[PDB]
Parts: sequence; structure tokens; C-alpha cells
Amino acid sequence: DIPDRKEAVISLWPEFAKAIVSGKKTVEFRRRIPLPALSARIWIFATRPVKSVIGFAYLEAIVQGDVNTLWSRYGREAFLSEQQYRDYFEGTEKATAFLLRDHQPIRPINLDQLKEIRANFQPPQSLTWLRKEETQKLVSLTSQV
Repeated sequence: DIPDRKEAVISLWPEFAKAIVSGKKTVEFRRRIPLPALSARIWIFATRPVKSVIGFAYLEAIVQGDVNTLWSRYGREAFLSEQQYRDYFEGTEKATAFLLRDHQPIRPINLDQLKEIRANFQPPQSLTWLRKEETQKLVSLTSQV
């Protein structure tokens, strides 16, 4: 359940979301964010115009470091451009990197479907923990692409 932090949802722009579930993007950079447990399943919500859960991946490592060293070490796996990285971290010296593995694309679970699982679902700005029952219903709708 939620205290275990094994099931979470994050939101990504469509080109980055699709890059995670295809395995091209294996690092996700964040500022301050609740940290999941290791081996947590991270469901990928793709924002407008897709507005759907389109896959998931598993968290294999959490890195916390300084902005410039993380770009050097992990920027190529993170898919975004250097300008987009500097924009996002403008105003802090600290960065967090999620290292992901075992990406799995699924048939999109659209917004109305997610609203049956969670009445007031909104795309998380950072990360939202899934309740046991919420994870159950989500798994019940997972199908191959």
C-alpha cells in the first residue's frame, strides 16, 4: 500500500513519456519529489494531447547530486536537450535523477478510465502514490499495444 511506495504515477509531456516506455529515455530528472522505494513501478502518464497512462517502468536507482555533474553523467539517457535541462533546474544547485529499467508500453488507459479508478484524478505535478485498490483496477486494464 501507500506507506510502501511501490506504485506511483508521474506525468510527462508526450514525446518524453513515449521515450520512457520505448526505452530510449532511461533517466528522469526532477527537483524536489517524494522518493519511491527501490524497484517501485512508475506508471507513465502522458499529458496533452495524449492524456493517458501509456506504460510503466521500474525504478532501479535514485541519484541525488549537483546540477552540472548530473548533466555530464546522465544527460544522454535523459533525452531532453541541454537548454531544457538548464531551464528546468534554473535557480537550484541540486538535482535528482530516477534511473529506470524494464520499460513496458501498454494500450493507453485514457482519462475517463482513470477517473473511474480515482474520482478526482489529476495528472500529478510531481508524483502520486497509488492505493492498493487503485493499483488493482489499473492492472486489470493493462493490455499489450
